[PDB]
Amino acid sequence: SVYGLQRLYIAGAHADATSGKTFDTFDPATGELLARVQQASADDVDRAVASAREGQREWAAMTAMQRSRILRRAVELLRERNDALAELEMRDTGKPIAETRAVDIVTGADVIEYYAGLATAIEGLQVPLRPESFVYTRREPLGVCAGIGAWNYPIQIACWKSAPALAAGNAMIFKPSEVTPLSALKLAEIYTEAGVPAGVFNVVQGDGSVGALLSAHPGIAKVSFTGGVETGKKVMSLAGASSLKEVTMELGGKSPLIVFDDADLDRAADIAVTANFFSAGQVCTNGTRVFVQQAVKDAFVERVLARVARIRVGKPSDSDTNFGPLASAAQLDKVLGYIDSGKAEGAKLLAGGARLVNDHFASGQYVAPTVFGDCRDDMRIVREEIFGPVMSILSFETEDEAIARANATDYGLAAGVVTENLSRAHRAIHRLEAGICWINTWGESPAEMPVGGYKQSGVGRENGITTLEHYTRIKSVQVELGRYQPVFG
Amino acid sequence: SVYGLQRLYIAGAHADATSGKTFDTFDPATGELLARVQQASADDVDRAVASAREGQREWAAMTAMQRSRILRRAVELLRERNDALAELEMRDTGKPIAETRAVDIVTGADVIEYYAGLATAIEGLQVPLRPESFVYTRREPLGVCAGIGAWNYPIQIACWKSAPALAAGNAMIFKPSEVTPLSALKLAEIYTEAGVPAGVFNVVQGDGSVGALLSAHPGIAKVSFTGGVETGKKVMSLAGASSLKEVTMELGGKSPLIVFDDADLDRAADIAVTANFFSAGQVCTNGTRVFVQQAVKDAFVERVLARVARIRVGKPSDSDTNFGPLASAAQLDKVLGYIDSGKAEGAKLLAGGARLVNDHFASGQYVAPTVFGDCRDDMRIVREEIFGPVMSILSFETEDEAIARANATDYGLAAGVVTENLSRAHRAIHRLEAGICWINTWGESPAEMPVGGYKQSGVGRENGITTLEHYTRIKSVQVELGRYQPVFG
Amino acid sequence: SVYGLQRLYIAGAHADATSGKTFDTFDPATGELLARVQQASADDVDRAVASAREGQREWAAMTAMQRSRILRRAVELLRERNDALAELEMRDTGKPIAETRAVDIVTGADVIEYYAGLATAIEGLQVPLRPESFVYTRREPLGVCAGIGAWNYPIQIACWKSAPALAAGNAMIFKPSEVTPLSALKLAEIYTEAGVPAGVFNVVQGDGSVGALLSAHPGIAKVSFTGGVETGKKVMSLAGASSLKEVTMELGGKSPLIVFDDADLDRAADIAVTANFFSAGQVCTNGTRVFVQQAVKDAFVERVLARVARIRVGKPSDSDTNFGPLASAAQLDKVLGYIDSGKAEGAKLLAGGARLVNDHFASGQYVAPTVFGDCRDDMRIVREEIFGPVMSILSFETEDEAIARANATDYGLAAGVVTENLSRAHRAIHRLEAGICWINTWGESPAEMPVGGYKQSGVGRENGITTLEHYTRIKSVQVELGRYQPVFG
Amino acid sequence: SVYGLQRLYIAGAHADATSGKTFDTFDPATGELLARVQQASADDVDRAVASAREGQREWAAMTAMQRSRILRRAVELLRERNDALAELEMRDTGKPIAETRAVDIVTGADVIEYYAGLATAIEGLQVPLRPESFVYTRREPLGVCAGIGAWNYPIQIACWKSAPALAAGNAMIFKPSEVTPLSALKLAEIYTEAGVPAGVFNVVQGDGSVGALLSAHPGIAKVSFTGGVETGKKVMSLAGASSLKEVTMELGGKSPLIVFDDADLDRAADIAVTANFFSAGQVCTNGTRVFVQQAVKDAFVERVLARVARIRVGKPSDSDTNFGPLASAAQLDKVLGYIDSGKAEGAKLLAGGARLVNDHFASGQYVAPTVFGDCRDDMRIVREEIFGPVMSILSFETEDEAIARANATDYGLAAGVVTENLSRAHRAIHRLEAGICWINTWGESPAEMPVGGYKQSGVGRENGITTLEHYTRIKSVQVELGRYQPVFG
Ligand code: NA
Ligand code: NA
Ligand code: NA
Ligand code: NA
Repeated sequence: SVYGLQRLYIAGAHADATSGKTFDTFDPATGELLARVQQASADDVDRAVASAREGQREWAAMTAMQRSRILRRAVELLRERNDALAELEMRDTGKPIAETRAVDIVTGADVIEYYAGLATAIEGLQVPLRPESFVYTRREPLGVCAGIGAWNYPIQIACWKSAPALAAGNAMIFKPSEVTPLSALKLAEIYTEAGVPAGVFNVVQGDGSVGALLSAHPGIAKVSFTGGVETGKKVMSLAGASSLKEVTMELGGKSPLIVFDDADLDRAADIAVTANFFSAGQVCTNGTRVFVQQAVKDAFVERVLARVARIRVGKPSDSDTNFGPLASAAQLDKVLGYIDSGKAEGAKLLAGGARLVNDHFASGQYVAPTVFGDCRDDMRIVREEIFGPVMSILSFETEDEAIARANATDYGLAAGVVTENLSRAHRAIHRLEAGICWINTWGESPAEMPVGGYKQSGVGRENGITTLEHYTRIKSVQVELGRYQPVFG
Repeated sequence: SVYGLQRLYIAGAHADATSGKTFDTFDPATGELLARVQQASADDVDRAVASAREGQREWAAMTAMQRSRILRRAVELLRERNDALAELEMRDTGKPIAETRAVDIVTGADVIEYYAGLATAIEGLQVPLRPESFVYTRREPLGVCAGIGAWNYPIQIACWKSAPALAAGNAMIFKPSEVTPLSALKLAEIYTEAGVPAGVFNVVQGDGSVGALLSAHPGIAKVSFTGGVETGKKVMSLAGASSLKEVTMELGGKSPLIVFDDADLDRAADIAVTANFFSAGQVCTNGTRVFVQQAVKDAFVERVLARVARIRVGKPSDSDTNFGPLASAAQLDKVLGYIDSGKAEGAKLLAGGARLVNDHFASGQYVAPTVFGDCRDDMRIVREEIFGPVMSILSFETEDEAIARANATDYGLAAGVVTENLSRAHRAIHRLEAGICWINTWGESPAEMPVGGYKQSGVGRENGITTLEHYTRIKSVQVELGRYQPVFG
Repeated sequence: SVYGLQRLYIAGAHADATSGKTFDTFDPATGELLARVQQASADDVDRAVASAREGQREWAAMTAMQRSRILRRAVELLRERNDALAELEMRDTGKPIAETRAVDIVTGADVIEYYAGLATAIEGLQVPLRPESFVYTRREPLGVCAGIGAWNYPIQIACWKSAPALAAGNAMIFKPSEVTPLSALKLAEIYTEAGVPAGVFNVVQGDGSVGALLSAHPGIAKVSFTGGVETGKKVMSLAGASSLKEVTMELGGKSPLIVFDDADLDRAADIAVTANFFSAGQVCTNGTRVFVQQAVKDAFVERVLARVARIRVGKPSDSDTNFGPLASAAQLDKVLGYIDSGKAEGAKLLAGGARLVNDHFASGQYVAPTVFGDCRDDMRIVREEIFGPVMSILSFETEDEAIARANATDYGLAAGVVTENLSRAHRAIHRLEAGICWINTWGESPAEMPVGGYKQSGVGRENGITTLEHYTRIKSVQVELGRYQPVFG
Repeated sequence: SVYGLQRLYIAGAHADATSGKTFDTFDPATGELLARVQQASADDVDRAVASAREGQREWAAMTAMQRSRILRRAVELLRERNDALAELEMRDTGKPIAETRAVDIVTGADVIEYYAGLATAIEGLQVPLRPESFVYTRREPLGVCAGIGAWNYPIQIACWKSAPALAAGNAMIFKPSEVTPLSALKLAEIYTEAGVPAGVFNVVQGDGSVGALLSAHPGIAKVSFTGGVETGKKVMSLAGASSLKEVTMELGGKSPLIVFDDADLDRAADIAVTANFFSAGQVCTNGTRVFVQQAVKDAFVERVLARVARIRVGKPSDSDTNFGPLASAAQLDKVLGYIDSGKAEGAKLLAGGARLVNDHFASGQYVAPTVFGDCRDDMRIVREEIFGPVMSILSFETEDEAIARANATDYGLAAGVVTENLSRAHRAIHRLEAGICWINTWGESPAEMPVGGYKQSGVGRENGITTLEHYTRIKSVQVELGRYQPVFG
């Protein structure tokens, strides 16, 4: 294989699993075997929890500034190793090197950097009740937290979940997607090199059954999961039924992008293209229902198709590429099935729509950037998250209509509008039922900005100050300075 | 029956159920039939949700100060009707009238009053990213929330769950315990009289199957449950598996009270007695493992037994009573079984230990205030929440020992210490794994103080500013004022 | 006189001064003597401070909710007495009854109501340093605060200064403007009737020399002053030189209103008219430099002049009036001098410009709503706050030009823009150097919104949560639980 | 001289003054001339302001994380250069090298480090008013701030004032004490080397007349001063009278240390010694009134005198020294005058009391660690800040007495108690009128802990999150999305 035998990371070192099982990860651009990975057993998860409990104690006994400095050093190492990590991530995911070099590690490190600086600002409250009694709260570490990653942003998700957990004094056991197991181990090495105590970031490997081992474990105080809605429901159910864990869920969406008749149409078309085809369409927040007001529909669609024809589909290892293969053959089968469904249900195929099989593309999982026009709300491609490069374009007449149809979904992750008008921009966004809202842009996710889903697109949030607060638990302390007045007298 | 036929409260009025089923509520002091209550059907819950969705829209369209004033009026009505509500609550629960007159409605109204004044202070954030772009958040209502009450504090729990929900602009569908269905309807009437729109506080009735209808309903954004750990696990699992609802769980405990050798022993004994026998021992936060340092053990136990002998066991309708019956025969059977278990496992019976059956007591569910000495950590009465008036007293030698044994539990609701020493008071409390901690007192739960469980004693919190914040969901809005830089160029 | 002999309010009652001096207040619409008012002596201010210190102790010893309820009752009394107070305020100020009935008491009570509900939410922090030591803060009352009011909003300013002071547990000694001494006494009566302890709101009377007695007094912890810039500088200097008091200053302005070429011009003209002639032009935040982009200048000026001709100038006691006299003859002389200055320096007189002297107007201090066109940045009427009904209209070519000229002032109180464009609205406001900024509106001052000046227009803020916080002082408490390590060993 | 000709630091380089004036700084241990320093003229201050305005614009245009990284680099350079800076600071101040090596730069860098990490967490608010209108605030830089340092902690004060100013996007012009002008220039060099733009930290030099130039300058938005009460009053008066600047004042104190009869007396004596003789008694927060309860008075005084006799008085360049000379001959004359006053007014001289003149001590400004017993509240040494190594010990009988006498002062900087009792520790501290309160310790000033004075000991605060917030000014923005309803219709 390219990268050899891979295993677990427990107690500050790589470690053999005890399952007797392995799984393979491939390069989806070529079919090359990247690595054979040992799968964690139930005993291994138990050992990862004992290791995390030990490391968490040492980590939490440090001052907040000592934790800050160690996380700041981890940032330095991620910045130094950006290009090496970006190549590994490109191989494992199939995403273009132009993306992994500029986004995945950069923004992963950005969030660790943000929380490293905030580690000193976790404060409880104090409030008097009367001269003789007052309350103060402590914001204590939860303890051992579990993170379960997705394959579309492997190391970035590892960074985003581990950063607030560690900055708040927790340990984290992280399980990457079995589709993309490699880069999370490099993050574990970097945390150790930066000075993170043994066990504070452990990595276990395997499929959803290993995820279930984490979600069910009685020694884990909180589980944070990123993935599909239906898997997230099983994770949350098990996390609650097993031991009443706290939970964060970052799930899929069918996010609406509303292009109004007073939108900058060049800006709108750029936005729609970014919102549908970045990372080969494999982004939870993608604006995959593109609502366009009738009077600008033709002019907008023309601009969209012109930009789509300029997408550079190619080998993800080529820095000129800005669109590569999907992450797996299962992904490809699903996306092509949706394209078949769209065609059969009468949507108009305006661009793409087929697997690329010429020359080197045959050895990979390549689906062309695809655009459907004249879509209807009752179509499968409009109702369901595809998680691939398929834009559905829908005409509308009025603002109330667009808002009603945008909201008529059980998803609620993101939403966005394009309009030059002050009143319309804010009033439309205020009525959209989504946790992540963009005006005249799309896709940026600053470390300061809490992100998460309404409805079935998630529970809780990531990033922002609030997420650091939610990696602590509140202890309320009432101090009685006066005489205790007997109740039974 | 005493109080007649009772039913549902939907859309601003009492309303018939459509199940064809009823259930009875009794006075546990006398066995008198209090009421026959119609049980909500699945259709009724659907109707309660449609009604709540309609009312929530009108409620949220008001200004925060308009909501504040209406909730302040509800407070006035609760204060005026304190004694009538207290009698009803005494009849339904069996708790002494001296408690329901002074605590249940008073502190229920206290929390509504607190949140009414804070309804105007729910603020998002704003943060710039660069001159051309900034983020602001909205804290929007969740929508329709569900509350599921327990029978030990029926109207107080209805107040504590509905107050932050309504103050944040939500509607709530509330289901009281089938053991104590009556007082929640009076709160619904008061909210309507105060000006709360139809559907903003609906009441449905029935057993845990009606609770499951709420927990599973796709139109409900959040479920808040108070009850036993094992039921809470089923609620949270269903709330997550059905539609990824937000959840709050306030569950049971086995909370430790640590009496140190430098405790004020009079104060410690008063505290231990309050912490074990208020509300006939039916309080989730009760300090039911009483750890006492060896050098003061004998002097402390003597003081405890002297106070226990002065408890006034009697009819709860008599204002001289400060200890009445348990809430049900099922409660009595369970508690007596635990007393049997304690005796068989070798704990020493120091007080009580038997059902009272003389004179009027035979018609009720009365168990004497019970104290066990010389207890061991491996005993059932020490390991498991009894939810009845049974104190377990445990000797210890050292501070580290007491803290280790106090923490060696899967419960984590409350904890407390009694000591005159500054350093010891805070350092011991900081090491105890509980969300609710008391120093030289017990049991007070100010509206300012967030309360909830560590470990399997809960998820999330009630009361405090934080709980108002957690009845909103965060919408992040990024405003791009500059040119959108194309990603696909 | 109309309202008779008036005096001081100290220790919960009206009280004679000991200066041997009085001053008269008149109705500026008629010249009628309203009242003869006893002026406080230095001994009286000393007595007001001793009285406030005593009342503050009782007030602060109450719970926050007890203070909340008493302030909520004060709100009820202000709402009930709205019309009686509005007539008194109209007589004393000359402002139209249509304003005092709808604005002055309503919004004064609004801010007391807001802070009454927030009185329970004043919280310190807690932060650990290490296992053996932690910090908590207390937010303690400042003690005795001084408020010095202006004559344009007498009772509203009394409400806005006293509300956060009292809600935070302080006492306040308030001195109204000698021009408008009457309504502050009614507020003192209402606070007493609502349950505020004696001395918690005292009223002293007189000119700026009595204000200086307050600013210099060593027993006063904070002074809050609203008035002109040059007086504010003397107040702040004396407040600091005497005893290092905390200070709030709400001073005058020359606030710019920028009407862009893509403004709704009807909206812009309505805004400009409100921003210049409400309260007969006597508002610190008025938009008295009206910048209009050249391409819409003529159309905008036409709309402005049409609205100005529809202003109903009349007796302020007539509810049909929406523009009455200025507050004093000194005001009139000053404003007419500015009109003379504008004419002499070459500004074009487009409306008004003269004293009204026909019929009843001769007995009052009436100056017509005045508009100058073709103004220049170097004109006196453009550079200096007039505090009267004089709009200066200035043409501009570019957005950078308007922003540069709007900012080229030592004032910095308010600013505003009118534009339909999303990007322009926010980017222009972000560059304007003012504390109070309005987009597509003007003049609303919600209780939630902190208001105050940049540059020489003020220090500190009023309203918003932040102002409640700034009526407390921070006490930091470090608790050492471990052994103190000797420094000298 | 030892360190040569020194001058100003403006626009990223050392720069000649234009006053034609210099002043000398000496080593107070030897009388050696350390440097001849050019004094800034009025033109130089004007130039420093123009330079700061230019640098502030570039600094504020960076992202918060870009500012964070540059300040983090400044921290690295301060840590690397700790020993070189410590020697310079020892030479200039006379404080022991054991102090400057371990405290001055360490804790100065600590606060820069703290604020560097928090630079990303400065957030405004957002609050809706109604569906059609909402408010958001911006926390904008003040602009150009002035810092005026004291000679007892020259570089630490430069760090503590410049850190929150720069982290919030301001520039600062700093003037060190003319007694200790050297180390502030090294900080300016370090900021430049770390990447701080030219003009963002400028240094001007001279006596109080140069301080007055800063306090009066119309281009400076805020002045922060640390020094004596009487100078602080003049600074605040001029800062307000000139242009209504915001102000922070950290002034002197006469802080009480209360040793109760249940204090750990070893701990109390260590604390009292630290609280009186660190930095040769030249600390604003020193506990210079030591109240001791009568029953432990003799035992406590014995312990104090035993520790005082073990103080190592010596050359500050010797690392074995922990007590050196005072900072100047003016300091020495003043302190000796107070010792004379204490003796004449009848206080009992228990230790020290004289200038050391043997051997090398004759060439320095050495006063022995001095202790007075049997002091009275009416003595000059008890009433007035000495700012030298003179402890006044006062007996008391009751807790109320100690608290009353501790509070009977116009100072209010710090206070502290020593007691093993939980109730007494908190209840006594809650009643003491001081901003900085210590329980069973003294002198630690964590970056998290806001510090400042009550009464005439200061205005505003330093350190803590609150101080970062107070280096911004609030801009409130109301966005009207609906139709503007005409007021004049
Ligand atoms: Na792979
Ligand atoms: Na019942
Ligand atoms: Na008047
Ligand atoms: Na010197």
